[PDB]
Amino acid sequence: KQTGYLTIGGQRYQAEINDLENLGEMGSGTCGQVWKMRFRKTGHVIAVKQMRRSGNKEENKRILMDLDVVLKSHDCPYIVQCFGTFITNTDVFIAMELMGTCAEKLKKRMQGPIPERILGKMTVAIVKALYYLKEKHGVIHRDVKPSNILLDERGQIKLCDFGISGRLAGCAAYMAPERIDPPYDIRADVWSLGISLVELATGQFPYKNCKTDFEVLTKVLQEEPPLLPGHMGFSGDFQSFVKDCLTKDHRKRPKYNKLLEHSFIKRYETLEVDVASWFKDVMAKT
Ligand SMILES: *CCC(=O)N1CCC[C@@H](n2nc(-c3cnc4[nH]ccc4c3)c3c(N)ncnc32)C1
Repeated sequence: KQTGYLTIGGQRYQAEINDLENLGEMGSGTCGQVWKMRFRKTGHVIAVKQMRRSGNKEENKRILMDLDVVLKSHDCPYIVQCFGTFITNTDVFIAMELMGTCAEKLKKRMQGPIPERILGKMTVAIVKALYYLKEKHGVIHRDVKPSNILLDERGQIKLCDFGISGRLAGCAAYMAPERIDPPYDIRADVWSLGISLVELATGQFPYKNCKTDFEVLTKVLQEEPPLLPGHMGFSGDFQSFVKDCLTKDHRKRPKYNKLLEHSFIKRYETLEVDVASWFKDVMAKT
């Protein structure tokens, strides 16, 4: 409702675009251009997305859509938080908390499987964020995948990027069977979450031998659901949870309310996992 303000933590600072120094771009254009910037008044370093008024019409619709969800989700601790906005005659700047890395780049830096104790805390955060979006807003994400799961140096794990979210098409590799072949898609992000967990738990994407998008959709419908390997020491609860996410018939796929009662969730809802120190170790490679 208000622009021209930054609220780092619990402190409000009147701010304009010229009060921030550009520390370079964070390379990708998933939604729009994202800059890493420094608040010269306090020294904090933040992420700012620049939306030009002359930019692509389709791209700007998604950037505003994503901002609409983020502003409404201010009270969800598993969703990324907007720090403020600046509106000029030619651009809109969206300030946001600076996270460390996404789960995709973490897998690339690790060059191998990601431990179960990290994926447990990630599962709890992603399930509760989706559950929050359905219940408090009737919004489904429609694009759950490791590149939209962010982690930071303090160990926080948060969902981001709601540019194609719906209020009741994503990447073909993570699309649920019913999204590919509709009979609805209320339980479709659950399938994407299970595909993402199998990928991070093994370091290998389950459909990695496909050369076109359509071939991936064919293997999703024709093959059995990709299982969690049984000789990597994974606990019975981790295997049981992924099997439930990856039910092929969406009618039999469990609900968010039922998934939040799984023994895999109850375990990591209360366990003390030092994901902050495990993060600093991965970031200190290569
Ligand atoms: C694998 C993750 C990745 O490479 N990303 C693409 C480049 C930018 C990375 N990133 N994006 C944001 C972000 C998300 N949503 C927004 N709405 C308004 C402003 C933003 C910014 C990031 C933040 N906040 N911190 C760290 N990295 C970020 C994702």
